[PDB]
Amino acid sequence: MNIFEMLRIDEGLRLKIYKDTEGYYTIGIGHLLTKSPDLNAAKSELDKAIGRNCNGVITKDEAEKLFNQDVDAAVRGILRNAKLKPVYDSLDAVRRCAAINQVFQMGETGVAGFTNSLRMLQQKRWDEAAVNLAKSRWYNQTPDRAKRVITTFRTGTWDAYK
Ligand SMILES: c1cc2sccc2s1
Repeated sequence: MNIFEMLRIDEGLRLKIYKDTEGYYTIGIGHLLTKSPDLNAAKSELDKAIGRNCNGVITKDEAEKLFNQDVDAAVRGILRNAKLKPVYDSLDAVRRCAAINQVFQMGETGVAGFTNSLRMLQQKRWDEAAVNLAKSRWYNQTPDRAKRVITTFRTGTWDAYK
Protein backbone atom coordinates (compact mmCIF):
# COMPACT_ATOMS: atom_id res chain seq x y z
CA MET A 1 0.00 0.00 0.00
CA ASN A 2 1.01 3.59 -0.73
CA ILE A 3 -0.80 6.90 -1.26
CA PHE A 4 -1.47 6.17 -4.94
CA GLU A 5 -3.00 2.75 -4.27
CA MET A 6 -5.00 4.17 -1.34
CA LEU A 7 -6.49 7.07 -3.27
CA ARG A 8 -7.08 4.81 -6.28
CA ILE A 9 -9.30 2.65 -4.06
CA ASP A 10 -11.10 5.63 -2.54
CA GLU A 11 -11.59 7.62 -5.75
CA GLY A 12 -12.03 4.92 -8.41
CA LEU A 13 -11.09 5.34 -12.04
CA ARG A 14 -13.55 6.61 -14.63
CA LEU A 15 -12.50 7.74 -18.11
CA LYS A 16 -15.60 9.82 -18.92
CA ILE A 17 -16.79 12.93 -17.10
CA TYR A 18 -18.93 11.91 -14.12
CA LYS A 19 -20.34 13.66 -11.08
CA ASP A 20 -18.55 13.11 -7.76
CA THR A 21 -20.25 12.48 -4.40
CA GLU A 22 -21.05 16.21 -4.18
CA GLY A 23 -22.55 16.34 -7.69
CA TYR A 24 -19.50 18.02 -9.25
CA TYR A 25 -18.03 17.20 -12.64
CA THR A 26 -14.95 15.03 -12.21
CA ILE A 27 -12.88 12.63 -14.28
CA GLY A 28 -10.12 10.06 -13.89
CA ILE A 29 -9.06 9.29 -10.33
CA GLY A 30 -10.99 11.96 -8.49
CA HIS A 31 -9.86 14.86 -10.67
CA LEU A 32 -12.35 17.64 -9.96
CA LEU A 33 -13.02 19.66 -13.11
CA THR A 34 -15.37 22.36 -11.82
CA LYS A 35 -18.12 23.08 -9.31
CA SER A 36 -20.11 24.66 -12.19
CA PRO A 37 -23.34 22.86 -13.16
CA ASP A 38 -22.44 23.59 -16.80
CA LEU A 39 -21.10 20.47 -18.51
CA ASN A 40 -19.52 22.67 -21.18
CA ALA A 41 -17.50 24.44 -18.48
CA ALA A 42 -16.32 21.04 -17.23
CA LYS A 43 -15.38 20.01 -20.77
CA SER A 44 -13.37 23.21 -21.20
CA GLU A 45 -11.54 22.55 -17.92
CA LEU A 46 -10.82 19.01 -19.10
CA ASP A 47 -9.40 20.16 -22.42
CA LYS A 48 -7.22 22.72 -20.63
CA ALA A 49 -5.98 20.05 -18.19
CA ILE A 50 -5.10 17.52 -20.89
CA GLY A 51 -3.97 19.93 -23.63
CA ARG A 52 -6.27 18.56 -26.34
CA ASN A 53 -9.94 18.52 -27.30
CA CYS A 54 -11.14 15.51 -25.31
CA ASN A 55 -14.91 15.83 -25.69
CA GLY A 56 -15.37 14.54 -22.16
CA VAL A 57 -13.27 11.36 -22.45
CA ILE A 58 -9.65 10.58 -21.53
CA THR A 59 -7.31 7.57 -21.55
CA LYS A 60 -6.03 5.68 -18.51
CA ASP A 61 -2.56 7.17 -19.04
CA GLU A 62 -4.08 10.67 -19.04
CA ALA A 63 -6.07 9.92 -15.89
CA GLU A 64 -2.93 8.67 -14.19
CA LYS A 65 -1.06 11.80 -15.26
CA LEU A 66 -3.69 14.06 -13.66
CA PHE A 67 -3.57 11.82 -10.59
CA ASN A 68 0.22 12.19 -10.30
CA GLN A 69 -0.12 15.95 -10.57
CA ASP A 70 -3.00 16.07 -8.09
CA VAL A 71 -1.25 13.95 -5.44
CA ASP A 72 1.98 16.01 -5.83
CA ALA A 73 0.03 19.27 -5.53
CA ALA A 74 -1.90 17.98 -2.49
CA VAL A 75 1.26 17.08 -0.57
CA ARG A 76 3.06 20.28 -1.59
CA GLY A 77 0.02 22.29 -0.48
CA ILE A 78 0.22 20.65 2.94
CA LEU A 79 3.89 21.64 3.23
CA ARG A 80 3.03 25.22 2.22
CA ASN A 81 0.25 25.45 4.82
CA ALA A 82 1.44 26.80 8.18
CA LYS A 83 -1.32 24.97 10.09
CA LEU A 84 -0.90 21.64 8.34
CA LYS A 85 2.88 21.34 7.90
CA PRO A 86 3.83 20.82 11.58
CA VAL A 87 1.09 18.22 12.01
CA TYR A 88 2.05 16.42 8.81
CA ASP A 89 5.74 16.43 9.72
CA SER A 90 4.89 14.99 13.15
CA LEU A 91 3.24 11.94 11.58
CA ASP A 92 4.65 8.59 10.53
CA ALA A 93 4.53 7.60 6.84
CA VAL A 94 1.22 5.72 6.96
CA ARG A 95 -0.63 8.47 8.81
CA ARG A 96 0.86 11.01 6.38
CA CYS A 97 -1.01 9.08 3.67
CA ALA A 98 -4.26 9.53 5.59
CA ALA A 99 -3.55 13.27 5.72
CA ILE A 100 -2.89 13.45 1.98
CA ASN A 101 -6.06 11.47 1.32
CA GLN A 102 -8.19 13.83 3.41
CA VAL A 103 -6.71 16.94 1.75
CA PHE A 104 -7.14 15.35 -1.70
CA GLN A 105 -10.84 14.84 -0.98
CA MET A 106 -11.69 18.02 0.96
CA GLY A 107 -9.02 20.53 -0.02
CA GLU A 108 -7.28 22.79 2.50
CA THR A 109 -10.46 24.81 3.00
CA GLY A 110 -12.06 21.53 4.07
CA VAL A 111 -9.29 20.51 6.46
CA ALA A 112 -9.31 24.00 8.02
CA GLY A 113 -12.44 22.93 9.91
CA PHE A 114 -10.33 20.30 11.67
CA THR A 115 -8.25 22.36 14.19
CA ASN A 116 -9.18 20.14 17.13
CA SER A 117 -8.56 16.86 15.22
CA LEU A 118 -5.21 18.21 14.01
CA ARG A 119 -4.11 19.06 17.55
CA MET A 120 -5.04 15.57 18.75
CA LEU A 121 -3.15 14.02 15.83
CA GLN A 122 -0.08 16.12 16.62
CA GLN A 123 -0.37 15.02 20.27
CA LYS A 124 -0.58 11.38 19.06
CA ARG A 125 -3.85 10.92 20.93
CA TRP A 126 -4.99 8.52 18.27
CA ASP A 127 -8.29 7.22 19.63
CA GLU A 128 -9.36 10.72 20.67
CA ALA A 129 -8.41 12.11 17.26
CA ALA A 130 -10.40 9.36 15.56
CA VAL A 131 -13.50 10.15 17.65
CA ASN A 132 -13.18 13.84 16.86
CA LEU A 133 -12.59 13.25 13.11
CA ALA A 134 -15.91 11.40 12.83
CA LYS A 135 -17.87 14.38 14.24
CA SER A 136 -17.91 15.98 10.84
CA ARG A 137 -19.89 16.62 7.68
CA TRP A 138 -17.08 14.70 5.98
CA TYR A 139 -17.81 11.53 7.97
CA ASN A 140 -21.56 11.84 7.62
CA GLN A 141 -21.52 12.37 3.85
CA THR A 142 -18.85 9.77 3.01
CA PRO A 143 -18.85 7.43 6.01
CA ASP A 144 -17.33 4.33 4.47
CA ARG A 145 -14.38 6.23 3.02
CA ALA A 146 -14.00 8.42 6.13
CA LYS A 147 -14.00 5.26 8.29
CA ARG A 148 -11.06 3.89 6.26
CA VAL A 149 -9.13 7.14 6.50
CA ILE A 150 -9.89 7.47 10.21
CA THR A 151 -8.77 3.87 10.88
CA THR A 152 -5.52 4.75 9.12
CA PHE A 153 -5.09 7.79 11.40
CA ARG A 154 -6.04 5.72 14.46
CA THR A 155 -3.73 2.77 13.82
CA GLY A 156 -0.92 3.89 11.52
CA THR A 157 -1.58 0.65 9.61
CA TRP A 158 -3.14 -0.19 6.27
CA ASP A 159 -5.74 -2.50 7.86
CA ALA A 160 -8.68 -0.60 6.34
CA TYR A 161 -7.30 -1.03 2.81
CA LYS A 162 -6.15 -4.66 3.21
C1 LIG B 1 -1.66 17.71 7.35
C2 LIG B 1 -1.96 16.93 8.40
C3 LIG B 1 -3.22 16.44 8.44
S1 LIG B 1 -4.20 15.46 9.38
C4 LIG B 1 -5.59 15.56 8.44
C5 LIG B 1 -5.30 16.33 7.40
C6 LIG B 1 -4.04 16.83 7.36
S2 LIG B 1 -3.06 17.80 6.41
